[PDB]
Amino acid sequence: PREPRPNEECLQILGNAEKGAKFLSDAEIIQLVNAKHIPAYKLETLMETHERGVSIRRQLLSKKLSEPSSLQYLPYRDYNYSLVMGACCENVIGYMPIPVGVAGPLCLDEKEFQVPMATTEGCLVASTNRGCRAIGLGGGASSRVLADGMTRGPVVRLPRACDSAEVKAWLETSEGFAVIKEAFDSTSRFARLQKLHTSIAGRNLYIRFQSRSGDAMGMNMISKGTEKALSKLHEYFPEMQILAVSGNYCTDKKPAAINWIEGRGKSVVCEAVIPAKVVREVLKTTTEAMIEVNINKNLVGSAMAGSIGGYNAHAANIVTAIYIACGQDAAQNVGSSNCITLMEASGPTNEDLYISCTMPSIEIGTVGGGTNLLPQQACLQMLGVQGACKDNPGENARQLARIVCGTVMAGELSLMAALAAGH
Amino acid sequence: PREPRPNEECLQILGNAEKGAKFLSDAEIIQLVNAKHIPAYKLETLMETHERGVSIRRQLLSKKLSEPSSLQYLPYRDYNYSLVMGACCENVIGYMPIPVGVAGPLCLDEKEFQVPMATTEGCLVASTNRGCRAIGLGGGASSRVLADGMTRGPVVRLPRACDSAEVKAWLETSEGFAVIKEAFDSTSRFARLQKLHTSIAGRNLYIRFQSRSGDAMGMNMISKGTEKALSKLHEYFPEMQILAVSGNYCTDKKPAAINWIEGRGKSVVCEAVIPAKVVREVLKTTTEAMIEVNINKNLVGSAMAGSIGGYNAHAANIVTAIYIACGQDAAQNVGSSNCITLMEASGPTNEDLYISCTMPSIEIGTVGGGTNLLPQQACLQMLGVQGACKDNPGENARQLARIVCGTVMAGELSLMAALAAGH
Amino acid sequence: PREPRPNEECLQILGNAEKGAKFLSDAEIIQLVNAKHIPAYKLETLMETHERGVSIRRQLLSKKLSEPSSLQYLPYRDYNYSLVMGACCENVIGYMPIPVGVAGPLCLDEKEFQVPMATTEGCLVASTNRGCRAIGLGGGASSRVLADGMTRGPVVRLPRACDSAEVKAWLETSEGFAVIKEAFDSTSRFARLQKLHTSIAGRNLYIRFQSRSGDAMGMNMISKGTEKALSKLHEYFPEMQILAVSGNYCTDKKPAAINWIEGRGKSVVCEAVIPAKVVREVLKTTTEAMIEVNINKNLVGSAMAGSIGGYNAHAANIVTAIYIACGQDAAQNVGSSNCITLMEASGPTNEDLYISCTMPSIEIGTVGGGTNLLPQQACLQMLGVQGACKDNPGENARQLARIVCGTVMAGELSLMAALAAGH
Amino acid sequence: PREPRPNEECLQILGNAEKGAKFLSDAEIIQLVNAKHIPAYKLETLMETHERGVSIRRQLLSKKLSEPSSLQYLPYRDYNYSLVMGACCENVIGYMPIPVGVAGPLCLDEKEFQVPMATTEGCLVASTNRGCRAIGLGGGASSRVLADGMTRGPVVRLPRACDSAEVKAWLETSEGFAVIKEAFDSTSRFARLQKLHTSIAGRNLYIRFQSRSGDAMGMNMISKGTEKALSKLHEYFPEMQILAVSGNYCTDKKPAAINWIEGRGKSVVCEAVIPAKVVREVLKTTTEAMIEVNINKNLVGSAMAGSIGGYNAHAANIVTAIYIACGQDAAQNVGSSNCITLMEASGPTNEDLYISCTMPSIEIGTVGGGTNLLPQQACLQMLGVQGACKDNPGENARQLARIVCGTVMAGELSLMAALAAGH
Ligand SMILES: CC(C)c1c(C(=O)Nc2ccccc2)c(-c2ccccc2)c(-c2ccc(F)cc2)n1CC[C@@H](O)C[C@@H](O)CC(=O)O
Ligand SMILES: CC(C)c1c(C(=O)Nc2ccccc2)c(-c2ccccc2)c(-c2ccc(F)cc2)n1CC[C@@H](O)C[C@@H](O)CC(=O)O
Ligand SMILES: CC(C)c1c(C(=O)Nc2ccccc2)c(-c2ccccc2)c(-c2ccc(F)cc2)n1CC[C@@H](O)C[C@@H](O)CC(=O)O
Ligand SMILES: CC(C)c1c(C(=O)Nc2ccccc2)c(-c2ccccc2)c(-c2ccc(F)cc2)n1CC[C@@H](O)C[C@@H](O)CC(=O)O
Repeated sequence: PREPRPNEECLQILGNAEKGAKFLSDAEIIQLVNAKHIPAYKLETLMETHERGVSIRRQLLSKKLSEPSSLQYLPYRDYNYSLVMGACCENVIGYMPIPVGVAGPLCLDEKEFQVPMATTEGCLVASTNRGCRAIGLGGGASSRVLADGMTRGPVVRLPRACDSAEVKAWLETSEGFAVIKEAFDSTSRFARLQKLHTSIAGRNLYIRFQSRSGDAMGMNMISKGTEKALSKLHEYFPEMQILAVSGNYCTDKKPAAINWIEGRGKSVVCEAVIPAKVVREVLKTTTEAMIEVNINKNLVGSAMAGSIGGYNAHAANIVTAIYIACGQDAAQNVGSSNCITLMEASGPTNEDLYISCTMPSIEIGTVGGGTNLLPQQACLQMLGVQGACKDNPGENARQLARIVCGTVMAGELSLMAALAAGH
Repeated sequence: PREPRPNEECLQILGNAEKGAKFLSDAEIIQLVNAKHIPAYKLETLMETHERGVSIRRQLLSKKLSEPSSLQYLPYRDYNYSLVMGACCENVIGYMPIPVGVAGPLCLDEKEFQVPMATTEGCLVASTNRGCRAIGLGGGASSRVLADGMTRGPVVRLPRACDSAEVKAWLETSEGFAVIKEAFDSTSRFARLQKLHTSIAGRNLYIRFQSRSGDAMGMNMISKGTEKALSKLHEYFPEMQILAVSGNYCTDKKPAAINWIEGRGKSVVCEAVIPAKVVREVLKTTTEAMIEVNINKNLVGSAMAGSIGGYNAHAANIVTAIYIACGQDAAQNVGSSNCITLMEASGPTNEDLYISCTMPSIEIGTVGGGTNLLPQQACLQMLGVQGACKDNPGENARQLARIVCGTVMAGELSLMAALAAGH
Repeated sequence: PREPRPNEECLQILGNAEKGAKFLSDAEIIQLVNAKHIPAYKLETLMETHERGVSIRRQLLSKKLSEPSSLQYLPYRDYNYSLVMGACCENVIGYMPIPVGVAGPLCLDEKEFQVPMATTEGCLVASTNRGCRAIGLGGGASSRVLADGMTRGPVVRLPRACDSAEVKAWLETSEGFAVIKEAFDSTSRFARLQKLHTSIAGRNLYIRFQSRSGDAMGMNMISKGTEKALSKLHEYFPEMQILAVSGNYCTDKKPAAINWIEGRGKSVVCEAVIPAKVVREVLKTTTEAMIEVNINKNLVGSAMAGSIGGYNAHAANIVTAIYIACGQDAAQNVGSSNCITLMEASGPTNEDLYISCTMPSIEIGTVGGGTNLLPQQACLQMLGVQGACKDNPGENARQLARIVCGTVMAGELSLMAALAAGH
Repeated sequence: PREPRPNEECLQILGNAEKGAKFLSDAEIIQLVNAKHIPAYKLETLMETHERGVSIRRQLLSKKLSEPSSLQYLPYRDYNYSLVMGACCENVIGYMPIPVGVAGPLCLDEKEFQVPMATTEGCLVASTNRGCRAIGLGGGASSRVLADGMTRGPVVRLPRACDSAEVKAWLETSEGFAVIKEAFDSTSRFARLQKLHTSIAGRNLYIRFQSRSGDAMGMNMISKGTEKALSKLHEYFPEMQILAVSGNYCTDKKPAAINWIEGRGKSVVCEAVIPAKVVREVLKTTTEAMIEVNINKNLVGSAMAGSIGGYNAHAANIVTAIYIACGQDAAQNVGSSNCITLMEASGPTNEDLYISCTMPSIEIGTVGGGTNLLPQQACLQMLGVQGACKDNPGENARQLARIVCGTVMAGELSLMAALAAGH
């Protein structure tokens, strides 16, 4: 065996360029960390490899648990931590595997997709698959991006509500907007300020900056632009106080009517027509029953529950699964699952099922954040939308938004059919 | 090398008890699947091991992709698929690793927790950690479960709105409620029907069944009980038509005022007091600035955005990270992140920061679904709440809800301090 | 002519029992008021008649206007001010005439009503009349009161959120509720506390007391009961601070999801079936067009606008007109107009139009407040619901609520037909 | 006495130019109406005077009532019906007197107003008066109009959601908007189309036209412009179906988040600062208590109730009273009472009370509708805003909106002080 060497030593070895770590033992590193000679947060750099750093962190953590063996089945080895450090997570102690299933082919805008879904919910993928099959037999779905821009809603404060009114008026003129647009756009090549939306509350002024952001989701870029624009605004109104760069007016990761009404990120609509025969044989129901259930659940039931933007069956399921599979920020599902599902009779006999899904606030990107990790990049690649689209910036993010809407629609179709048919 | 054998053969080998798979090659299985002799969804059972089944599925999928090499960095090997089959996912082609960091210790109700957070969002864990530290220096946090029961909101339809009124009246009497409660409770040992909430819309009657469910999240159990109760109800009103077992009146996985006002799952409140000195040194701000930002962002900004239940900074971040780490259904964050954050001055000098978070609709469990997988069980175990609590059923789920609320509060504290301090 | 006498005199005459007012002139009273010898608010008592007091007030006001002749066409004479003083208005300077039309007969629950509507909106009464005619030809409407109780939502505050939780738990037990119910019910013969609804936010506890109130609208009585109950509650928790007797949790005269979901005042549903032929000849449209418009305006359009409880065409018009005619508090229309209108196909051929209106928060009374004035009492009397119903307390208020719902439904029918038919 | 003459006769007299009505008796007219020889709706024209026509209508109505004497105290005589016929009401049977009190002087934007309030709610005027006094002692209030335009939200339908997207895109271009603006503006001199707001839901397109309308409230003018613009739009997309001229997307007379977020009619902010001493002596409270109550009632209590736009104490009371006094459409209070009230500490010592009211959707006019009647014109005249302002069109409506906001603020101040002080 062996025993730890004193603390005063073991820094000699740590320092030595040749005789570095890989000569110390785990217990020795533990001792050095417990003595404050190393900061634990740095263990992945000050250590021969990154995996060993997370190992050390795990051992330290285990010592403080009531059940020391808790981490046994949390996997941490043979994972590329270099892409996570300083980018994606801190105090890393391993990774959480989420099973990934595949729904498809989804026939959307004359193409076919195979949609990865990371879920632990049994039967979700199978239900989505049945919906995909129904749509495919129906002659495919169609989608359109209606609007596109990520937003940031800072709140600033003036000495008096009259001053706030003055600032609002100045922002509404062409000259003031031009100045703010120039300041905002100077911060990046994709920063192209669109029309501003202001709201006063007493001496608080809430300003909603909106802009396209290439293929990135846009939060960092929009925030940077917002900060620069607010500095410029401060130049004209030195009494202005920037209270918060986010005033919950964006609105980011909270339910808000503003996202529903004005949009946030990408606004999409998708539609399909399902023949009567296909509704009978694949969905095991009828068009009339589907419409009845749609009206009395997604419209009237949501209305009685007091829903804003929740006029759908389970869009959040599909959205969350895809988001986790493709490296999106999963909290954003809060806003991104806003959807209204409509079903009607169609065809020369009113026997076919027309269905449409409308999702005004799909917050999504294919560059930056979680999309920088290879496993998530794989799921993006199987869709054909990985990374930046050099020719037509933002095209990959738009395509991913369309696929999200189409998959949500297939899921709606399937779950609605199941509810209408009974058990 | 070798070449595939005919299709008529290769079923002989597949059938043979001794000379089964493990004698066929990958190309041979591919051929059999393409000929419809095997259903692909069954590949994980009709194959020597489960891993090989997912391998076959992956190869089939790769053939249909525009970039055949897309799956290269999607990991699938050395993962226990036995627990996922028939429970958690279908058409499995691997798993998605989510980095797991640790925030803590969180000092909550006189105990210390180490909270796992699965995220790809940089700096989230560090910010939560700073909040945890502030709370810890402040003398710890306190929490209470206020209400507990999962809900299912079926919609039924009567011939006339007068009939719907009759059914509603009958449900409101002690005898009718007793009959329905007996029918509902007969379906499981944890099914204990609480008071019903009805809403009429014309001839549609929406009924919200609520009940505790042990340590499970409860959806399956509540749905089963609801179905039995609806059959019983049909016995008294044979003209009733059960339109959908879910009428969006639960409300499950959609923003709804009903969850905010009546609660869903567990309702929790947490609070702490942060000394002025700690607010200065750890949070790098002052109590007055924190209160100003809290009022003008979480209350007024959310009000101007038209938020229902979104009166907080970023509760969805913390909720989503914990949910993914601990095997919860992540779509449920849609409802579970509803929170209101309040900050006030406190102490003999009004210099200390009182903070409270209130979350009325935390949907959460520690048994069933994603909590059946070992990696997620590890994260549950490091909290001390894994599985069913035999002595006091539901205690582990309640504890997990308390920890969720406390972590959300630490996150609020940190992010609010950052916004108040500026860059 | 004549000239004012000194100020020191003119109080002699004012004081004298025999030689009182009616001997002073208008200018003399004006002088006394301007000298502070009389308070203007008392002019209607310290004056030979009430009309003369309002006359004096009018002259005083006229002197301070930029156009002294402004009041010329504001009528004030031959009106009974005795019933308004100390009850209904202060600083009275006349009355505002609102034209009153009559819609009907409305065939409701096998009876016929003639509904007075006080409006200045052209064509409202005629449109309501056409709707009434359609309903009448359709075999009349049917209605039910589903729930009944006015509410008051005080807010109280505890030292800590844990204390608030304790109070909430205590209110939820049978013993605590019994004590509170006794205290509340002791304050009047109609005060019968129903189940309480609580909501915590940090250390704020919001309590919604609900109760029937006879035939009165109930606000005064409910408030009195609430105050008594809060005193009783304070006895058990001496640290409780009653922050406000109304915490906007009632919710009174503001849009709130709580009124929509839980009800406030009376909850009513009304329905009718309109034969296809009648829809063609009276409404000048078809059933299919009516349903299409109903779905895509009252459901989907309201959903896209982010409406809570506004799933109807113009219920506020009818509600406001009736309320003003019948002496109701017209501000209450804010909550009382919440309505959802549903239309469906019906009959053996799906050719007839089924319509239903559901209004969960009709706040209404037939005693107290504006219902104490004779002109408003006349409008109540032509409906047959004036004053208290001695046999069956609250029956007149319930009947008035039913009539309101039925008239709203007729208005919906007519306006929807007009919109569907085009110009 | 006398007896009715046959029916065949009595039309001779009715017809005769010289020997017309005024020779027939009331019973004779009754007989002619009952025989269908006269339509009752025309009684006010085919009769010597208008008053006599309403008299005849009253007698007819009385015959059909269960209590024939119901109309006795409903006044109808000595009222100018000429201005109501064909403009304001139909089937008129009299008028409803509403007592009118006066609150003021209100010191607003360096001027003084005397605000008429038509109410039957006891103590409302006195409370508003106390608020006015506090504001006056505080150095007056200040207000600003932030935005101004009435809206109409038609809904149109396309064959497919892709077609709806095409129409939306075309409306968003400068050329399409120019064409629509020209068509819309051609219909009146005040019709000046501002930027359009569209929302898709499947194949439904909801278009929100907004425009200033002079001093009129604007509904009729905006509707006319909308119809013309929709015809023009139909020229480019012949497959478009105009489903309804109002799709509840305006949104008119329903609670909707869209009015809160985008505004409707006039958006106003008012503010004042109340010295500490004045808060003590007039309001009988302290600044700290006022702020506490404001936060925990108007913000947190409204949030817990799930309010959109109802973050105030009782703005609907003031709004309704003024609207009824000044001839406004009182149903519009539903949208016009949306308000947020904010209170803060202010001054060199944080002892003074800053208060602000923000009302984004004040729907109001001073021409047309109820403002055409002399009694309502009197109330408009005492404010100085009656009729059209020839120099600066719309200035009178803007001034009236400012006064409404200021009066609401005084009412908030008073009621909040009363709640904070207790009984
Ligand atoms: C798998 C999933 C889509 C599903 C199905 C289904 O379609 N099965 C499927 C599987 C394989 C192939 C084909 C179909 C059934 C489902 C529904 C009806 C009949 C059978 C299954 C349900 C489900 C919905 C509500 C319940 F109460 C219980 C279960 N669920 C769960 C949905 C749930 O998470 C969200 C939802 O509850 C939100 C809401 O409605 O408020
Ligand atoms: C890491 C995270 C909590 C964070 C911090 C922070 O506290 N940094 C931190 C990291 C390590 C240690 C200590 C602190 C800052 C943050 C905030 C202000 C100053 C510095 C960092 C932000 C963030 C918030 C809004 C922005 F526009 C940009 C960034 N964010 C991102 C929050 C975002 O996801 C949700 C939020 O936007 C929702 C909303 O407010 O509407
Ligand atoms: C008289 C009233 C009911 C009416 C009619 C009608 O039915 N006319 C009637 C009169 C006499 C006999 C029979 C019928 C028409 C109406 C509607 C369509 C065609 C003809 C008249 C409208 C009206 C509605 C929206 C407009 F833009 C313009 C006018 N209005 C005004 C309604 C308005 O106040 C509220 C509403 O706008 C709320 C909303 O929809 O958002
Ligand atoms: C007269 C009115 C403004 C008033 C006062 C007041 O200020 N009195 C006044 C009169 C004369 C001079 C000075 C002051 C008191 C009032 C409040 C507290 C103490 C004394 C009176 C109340 C009132 C409010 C809620 C209650 F439960 C009961 C009464 N009310 C009735 C308000 C009510 O309609 C709307 C409100 O309830 C909406 C809400 O809060 O949800």
